[PDB]
Amino acid sequence: KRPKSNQDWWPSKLNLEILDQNARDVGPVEDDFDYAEEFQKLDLEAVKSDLEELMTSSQDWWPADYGHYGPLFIRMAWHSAGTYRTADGRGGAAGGRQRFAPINSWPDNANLDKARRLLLPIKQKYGQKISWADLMILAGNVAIESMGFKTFGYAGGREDAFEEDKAVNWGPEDEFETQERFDEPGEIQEGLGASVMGLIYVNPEGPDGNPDPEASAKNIRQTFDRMAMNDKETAALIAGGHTFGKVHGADDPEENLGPEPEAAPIEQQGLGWQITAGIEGPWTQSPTEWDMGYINNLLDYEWEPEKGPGGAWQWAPKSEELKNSVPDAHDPDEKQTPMMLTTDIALKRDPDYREVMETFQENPMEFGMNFAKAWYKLTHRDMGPPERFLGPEVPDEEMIWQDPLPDADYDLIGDEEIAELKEEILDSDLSVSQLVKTAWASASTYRDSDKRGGANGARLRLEPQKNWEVNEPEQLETVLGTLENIQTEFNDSRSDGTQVSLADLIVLGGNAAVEQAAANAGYDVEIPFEPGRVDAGPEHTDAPSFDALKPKVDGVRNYIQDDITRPAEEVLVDNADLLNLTASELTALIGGMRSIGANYQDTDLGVFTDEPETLTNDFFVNLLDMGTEWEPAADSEHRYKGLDRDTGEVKWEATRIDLIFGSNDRLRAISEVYGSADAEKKLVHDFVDTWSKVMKLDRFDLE
Amino acid sequence: KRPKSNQDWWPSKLNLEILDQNARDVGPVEDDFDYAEEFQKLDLEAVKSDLEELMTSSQDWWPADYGHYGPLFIRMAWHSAGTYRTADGRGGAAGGRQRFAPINSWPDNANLDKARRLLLPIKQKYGQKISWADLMILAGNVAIESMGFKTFGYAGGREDAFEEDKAVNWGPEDEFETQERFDEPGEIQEGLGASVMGLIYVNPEGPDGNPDPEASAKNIRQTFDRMAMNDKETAALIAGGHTFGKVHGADDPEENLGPEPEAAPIEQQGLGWQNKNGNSKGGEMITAGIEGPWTQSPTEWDMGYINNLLDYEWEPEKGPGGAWQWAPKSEELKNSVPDAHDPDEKQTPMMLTTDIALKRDPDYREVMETFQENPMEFGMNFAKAWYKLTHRDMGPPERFLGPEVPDEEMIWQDPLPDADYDLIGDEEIAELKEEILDSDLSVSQLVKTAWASASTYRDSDKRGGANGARLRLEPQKNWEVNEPEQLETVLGTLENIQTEFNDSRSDGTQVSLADLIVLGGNAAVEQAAANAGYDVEIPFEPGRVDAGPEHTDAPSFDALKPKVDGVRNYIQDDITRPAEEVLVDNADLLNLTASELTALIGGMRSIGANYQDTDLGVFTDEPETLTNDFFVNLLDMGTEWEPAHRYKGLDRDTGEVKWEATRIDLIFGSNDRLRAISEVYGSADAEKKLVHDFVDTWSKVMKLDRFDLE
Ligand code: HEM
Ligand code: HEM
Ligand SMILES: O=C(NO)c1ccccc1O
Ligand SMILES: O=C(NO)c1ccccc1O
Repeated sequence: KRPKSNQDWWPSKLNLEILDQNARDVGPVEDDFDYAEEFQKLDLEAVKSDLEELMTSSQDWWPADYGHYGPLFIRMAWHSAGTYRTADGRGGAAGGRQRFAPINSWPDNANLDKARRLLLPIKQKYGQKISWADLMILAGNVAIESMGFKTFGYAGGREDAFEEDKAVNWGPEDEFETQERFDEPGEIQEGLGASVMGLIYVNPEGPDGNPDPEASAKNIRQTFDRMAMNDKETAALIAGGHTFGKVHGADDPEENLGPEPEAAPIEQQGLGWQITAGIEGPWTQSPTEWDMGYINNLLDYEWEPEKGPGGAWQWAPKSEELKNSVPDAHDPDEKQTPMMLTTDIALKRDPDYREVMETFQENPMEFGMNFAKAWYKLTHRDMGPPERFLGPEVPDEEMIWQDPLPDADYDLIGDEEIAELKEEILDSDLSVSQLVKTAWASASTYRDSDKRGGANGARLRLEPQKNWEVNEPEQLETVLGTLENIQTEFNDSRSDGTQVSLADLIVLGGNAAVEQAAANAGYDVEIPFEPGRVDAGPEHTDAPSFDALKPKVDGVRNYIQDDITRPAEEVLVDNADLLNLTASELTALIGGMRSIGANYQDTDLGVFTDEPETLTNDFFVNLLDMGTEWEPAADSEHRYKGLDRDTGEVKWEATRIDLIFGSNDRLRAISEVYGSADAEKKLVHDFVDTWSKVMKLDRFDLE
Repeated sequence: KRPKSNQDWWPSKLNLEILDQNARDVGPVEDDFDYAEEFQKLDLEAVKSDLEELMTSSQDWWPADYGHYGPLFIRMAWHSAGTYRTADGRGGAAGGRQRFAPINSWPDNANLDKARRLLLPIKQKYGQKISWADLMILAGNVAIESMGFKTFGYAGGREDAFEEDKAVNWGPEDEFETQERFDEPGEIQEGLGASVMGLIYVNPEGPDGNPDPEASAKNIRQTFDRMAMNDKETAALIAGGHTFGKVHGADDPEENLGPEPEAAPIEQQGLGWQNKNGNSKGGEMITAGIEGPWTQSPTEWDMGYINNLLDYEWEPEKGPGGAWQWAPKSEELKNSVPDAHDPDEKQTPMMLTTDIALKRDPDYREVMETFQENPMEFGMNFAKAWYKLTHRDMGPPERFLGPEVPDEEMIWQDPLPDADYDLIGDEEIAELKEEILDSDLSVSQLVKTAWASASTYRDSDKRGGANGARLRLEPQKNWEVNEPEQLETVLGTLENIQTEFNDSRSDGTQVSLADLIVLGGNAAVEQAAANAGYDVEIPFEPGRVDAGPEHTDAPSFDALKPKVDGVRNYIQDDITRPAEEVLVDNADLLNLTASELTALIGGMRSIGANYQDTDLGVFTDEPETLTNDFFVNLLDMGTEWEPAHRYKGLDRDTGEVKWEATRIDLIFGSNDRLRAISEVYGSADAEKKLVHDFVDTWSKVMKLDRFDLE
């Protein structure tokens, strides 16, 4: 018997369960587990040696193609990191969530359950010293290296998750291997980096199953772009990956494939699918060796469409010299002919991709360099700054996509200087509101999904953040200019090697403002402050890549972009999850911010108080007062007005962001707590703890 | 774009989320929040004073019928506690989950959103000193008391939840007011206290909407019984409750009813059912579909309902909407009742099929007759039933808080006698512990006995547990799963040890069989761990007493009889739900997280505490030793499993003979989340971790019913 909660009845229901995942770390590992220090005890070279042995250790329950598991593990690794989307930074190898449903049962992940199982003995051998996440990427690397290609490098540090990431919308499809997110090649549903559900990037047979290489290329380009890869990286990755292995399909899988892992019998112990997708054949003459075979086969010969016995589309070589030029995967006394997918032909038919592939063939070294770099990025893009990259194989070179941070070449401020700076900030002409908005704009770009954003680095002062509409550029410049004057003033007055960064000052200023707002309400609060943040420069900032962090809805500032799809409150919850907030923390934060008044354009939306810049629970008290009736504003699709029953007296204006806390059942229970006559101090303390939490999200230093 | 989980793709998936709920306590309230401690500060009478005032303080947005909210609050309280099922003890007002979906949106709870909103000002005034759950029940009490009827009392102590309970599978039907749980009135599905999902007990118009009083009575008796109420109680509650208020519905019972709370526009702020006849518009109020009061004085306590029911004849009728109701056949009642809003208008009393059932049914009739001839007996059984109804899931007397708690401890409360002696000290606990290990009892015996004792506890209605040692009493001493003959042997030895100890004290120190049972289990686990090379000191908290048959309602404890027990690998060969689904359900009653459950099962298998000493899931060569052998062997890819709820584990090579297990053991290597946990405990560096986790889980289960010291 399976219960039908309020998530299966009404679609327009907020999914607060995603925030509940932040209130607890499920799993048997101690809640204070420090994976980093455990990984440091790991003999990485010994793990690689075991993986090397495993590569050619064909098991009977699942014999290795060509006597080598390398290709299978590369696909495995690529699938693990392939779900990444720049829109929210979700997906990616980070937590090894591929091991859980629904991802572990997608059609495109067929038989990856076998690959992972082959690694079980190694995982058990090293235990907590190496995560599944790290181990899967490491297997990919060893496969590539064992087959003749030295990788760019490798870093451990990916902590294992013990449940699926519920906060991930994979698409509007109720079915797998089918799509309903695009009509024209190059216009898929915004955000998602895949053109088809259950699929990773695009349809292997071509757009909508049609063998149109040119149209496929447009989808490939758009989707890889949403996975943070450009033309050169994309071409290098596809060509590089398909230099190895083959496609599996001895007939039609739609009629020769078994129950996916999640639907398989208990006796199958987590394994399922016991022909993956009709298409059959290798790309090159030597599927287990790094060479120029893929590029040569594609460019040097003409290819044409062909429907296999399963009805699936693949491409065959017009030539006859390539006929039976490839040994069979399991039958020695047999041969096979190289094949190509519509997505491979796309790389030759598209003018831009063709130019890249021609240069690659012309300069084999350039192909290697691009594949190496792209493979390293693909598998480490969601690990955050260099500080999180661990182990002896971490490259000495830091890549710009890691959003690097410089070293603090000076002594850090102490308790005395911290109080001094705090005092001078509040004594300046900066208001509590300016300080809070600036600190929020600096810290709120952080996302726990791929660990990008955050106040460290003070990139708020650089492009593109300094000019984002939501940050109100003109007003932002005033606050940053003033804090920069304070920084100069402090640094020049130091008698020793002590200095303060602008990154720290912005956060210190926010803390001071919150402390001041609480003092105005009669509460004495001291927010813990941790110095050490540094200021990153433009040369170490990939401006365009930060566009992904630009918010469409910002609850704290009551900001809603003019053209959004889903309800404002849905985006708000999605955004709250990126900041690792629970439902109560999200509520305390919004409610308290409204009493302060930190709205974009300084509007009074949701500011249900007559004493601005005073941290109280007035937001809740007034929101819950039945003496007020709410109604949509005439000729306004964002604003709502609170009128006080039916007397008409217009008191208060608000958006859906504010009203959801009095409408959603669970949020209303939290609001009723904060809106009680004995909860003001409780709200103040919860608001401060949440503010402090957000300010320290990118401080992986202390862990 | 709603991110579907996995239930939409694989409906028969394990609902582990119910266990994740035990891993954390969502909500703003502090981690170490002690509601009991807060309620104790509350000025109860002051709250009752404000509620009494509220009863007649009509609010513009939802005026009180007859100028009194009393009836509405009684229904509200009735609905808060009416979802209780004895099968799992879930439901009931305990956590006030009525405020959350999907319950707050059941057609049955129409406009109860308005009732709760009316109490919001009072909730804000007293804050955490009184929970929504306690406040809703109190409002019901005050309503009854303010209308002329005195209650048996009231007790606080219901802590508020901040999310719905993902555990209660309210109904198999994927739609409201529809049922696939019964074809013939009286044979409703097993595990439900309602005849139709979305409903509390039965259909007001009769089974499947047919005005059949006889069949209706059969469903009423069955559903109420599943909610722990007998004929007398059932009739008292229905008659007592319908003595007040009226039904709402002068138009179509399915037309004016606006969107449910969960679907209402954001500006409505949680209030739904935009009915064209309930909020504000002087006149006819509507909720259900039938219209008209039961008595002529809807806001006064009297014999009106019973008198009006038995003294006159009633006939079925398709009112305004097709909804069945019963009207009098005499003109003596025509226009005899004042309108709910317009006193210048007259209204005629009506009856529901469920009301007539109390007349048409022979057993119920004898009750109603006795009631009419003995008002005192009617009001008395109503008071008792109302008290039990609203306090059924509160647990033992120790949890009943406040100045209005009846001095009388009810048998249904699973009473516990006080300790009339001094508690044993750290030195005696050591001597007794050693003496236990020096007897002829094995580790398996001591572990199985301690488990059978503490495993009856369920967090739902706070019933069961090791305290009281009811394992030695009926009916537990004879439950098949406890292996009576074998249990008796163990109880005999421990009792002798109890007799010798007590009769050797040079003061007033004594030990209970209950404490020795738990102490014996701790010693056995400690020994098993020692047999594995680990030194552990399981915390022990003396104080458990021995309850007698006088403190035990035997028939009621049968509800705690397990159909499946993972720890002992016991599976009743006649269950409908998969074994693993029941295992997770039971694990949730023990407040376990997925990891705690996994550690507990794995550890128990290494010790070998199976029912009938079978080798099911016992993947180890060193029985009575606490290791991670269960996981190491479970993850062995060299084994191929196949059906025998038994399965056979075969070695990949050749044919041969190997392991055997049940779905309970195999699910830990099949389900994705459980397998991930199993992989941790089955790793080379996790044996000690598993031992420590097992011990911590064992200790937790052993003290689940310890409220006596909170
Ligand atoms: C436009 C994007 C892509 C498409 C449509 C595509 C698709 C496909 C298909 C249909 C298969 C066969 C699955 C099977 O064995 O039955 C396969 C496999 C394979 N793929 Fe891709 N792929 C993409 C990109 C990539 C990239 C970026 C890499 C890694 C850098 C990679 C690496 C591999 C490897 C090594 C294999 C062969 C595995 C084996 O023999 O077992 N793929 N691909
Ligand atoms: C066989 C079980 C029962 C059935 C089918 C049923 C029936 C119904 C229906 C259809 C309504 C009208 C809802 C509306 O339009 O306002 C109502 C209300 C009412 N019920 Fe019951 N009921 C049962 C029992 C009980 C019990 C056990 C109690 C409490 C001791 C109770 C208490 C009340 C009160 C006080 C009202 C009137 C609410 C008012 O004026 O606002 N009920 N019931
Ligand atoms: O996209 C794939 N791999 O990258 C894929 C693999 C197997 C079957 C269908 C697919 O779409
Ligand atoms: O009990 C009820 N109201 O109090 C009730 C109301 C509607 C349908 C079924 C029911 O049991």
